[PDB]
Amino acid sequence: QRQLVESGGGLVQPGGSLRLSCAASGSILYFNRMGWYRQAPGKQRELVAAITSGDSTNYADPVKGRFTISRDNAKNTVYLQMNSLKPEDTAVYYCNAKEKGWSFSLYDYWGQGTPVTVVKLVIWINGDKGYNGLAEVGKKFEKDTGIKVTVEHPDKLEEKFPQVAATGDGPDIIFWAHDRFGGYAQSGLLAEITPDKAFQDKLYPFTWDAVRYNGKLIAYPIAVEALSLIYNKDLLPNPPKTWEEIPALDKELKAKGKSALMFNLQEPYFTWPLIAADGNAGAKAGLTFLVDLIKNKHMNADTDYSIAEAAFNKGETAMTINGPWAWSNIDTSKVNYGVTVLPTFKGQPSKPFVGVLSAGINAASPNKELAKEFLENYLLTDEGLEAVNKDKPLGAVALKSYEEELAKDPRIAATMENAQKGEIMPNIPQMSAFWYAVRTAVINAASGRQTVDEALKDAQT
Ligand SMILES: OC[C@H]1O[C@H](O[C@H]2[C@H](O)[C@@H](O)[C@@H](O)O[C@@H]2CO)[C@H](O)[C@@H](O)[C@@H]1O
Repeated sequence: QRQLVESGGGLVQPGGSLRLSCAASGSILYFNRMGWYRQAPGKQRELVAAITSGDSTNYADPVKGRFTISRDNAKNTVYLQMNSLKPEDTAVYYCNAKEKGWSFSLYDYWGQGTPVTVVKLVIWINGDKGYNGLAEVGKKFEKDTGIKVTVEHPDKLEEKFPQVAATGDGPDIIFWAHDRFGGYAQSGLLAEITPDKAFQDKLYPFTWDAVRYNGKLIAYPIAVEALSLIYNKDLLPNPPKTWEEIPALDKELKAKGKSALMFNLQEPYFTWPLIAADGNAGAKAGLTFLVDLIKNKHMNADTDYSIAEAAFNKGETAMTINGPWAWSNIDTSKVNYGVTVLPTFKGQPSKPFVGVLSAGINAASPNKELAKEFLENYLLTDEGLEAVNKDKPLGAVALKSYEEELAKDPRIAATMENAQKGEIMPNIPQMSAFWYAVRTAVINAASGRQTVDEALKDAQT
């Protein structure tokens, strides 16, 4: 009897190649047609290619241009060279031979089947974090397993993720502070995390609470973040302990062609500490001072992340407000910088919002157990968090083993000093609408459209 035996089925990266071969126990000269069919999980039989005894090859539109069907009558084998592979190609590939016997009737022959998996582990993390370091962890993952790990940093990913992941494929894992994850959890865009006790015990029990929505773990905690006052020790050795003495320092510094403080005023995360310093009366008091700085021409109206970072790094401003991640770019510049407590306002301290960088698995991903492996056994490790921290600092990492190395850093001490004066963000689904209401309120008052009293009116609604 005639029997078809397929081979060449394995895992590859999108763009890579695979050569399937289907050998028979008889002469291919007797077969009229030979061809390859594919069946993905829970789908119908799909013909990809075929070759007739008359040497004419036909293909399907998806594989056309990428796959070629070859035949070797010596080796009694038909071949499918698959090049420039994609995740859509993934399926169990089957070989097929049709034989017209001496009489009118024919004989269809089939084989065992060969599995072909085109897998890619794609990660979404903000461009202000250590993505090159996260890629080095990803490169160590592909060495030990064989799965490609591409790291992406698209703009507005906090609001691009729920639109793309809901409809399209999106990423396998999403990295963002824990506050945005309650909205993703309510919407049903995140798979429930089920980590073993041994792994759970490696991180601080307080970090696991931040990534918990309605008694379910929705992400893996990476590190604790908190804004701090970064200052040039050469332009300013004894920096301000209070916000109210900055205008005086700016008058002193503008005479020498320098600014006192430049920080991102567009994003409300950076203005919120001053706004929530006293408290309402505390928000009105806090925002009026911020408006007075711009009204007195001390701070520019459209001060964004790029022109504030560049200004501090160039040595044009004496101070700036930024997180752990920002230190690597200052180290690169020739600036003798210092990280310290945020200035006090009306005697009380500025209360920043404490974020917990967390990795959540996308609910609409087929690579859930592969991402768990990556997050647990490779990223959340002493070696994995080191590779990320040396690119761009993570902040006070959630990993228990790092406690001594974090306690040796003068800047992590200033970050924890500000984190204690601040408070952790509630993960609730309303955070998105809240953050939008504060973002608009600050921009309107900064530019000069709405009054400080009318800003809190529209924001409280
Ligand atoms: O600005 C509002 C924005 O603030 C926080 O985002 C931070 C993020 O947590 C940090 O890790 C860093 O990337 O900067 C972001 C601000 O530029 C909140 O997490 C986010 O919800 C909110 O939109």
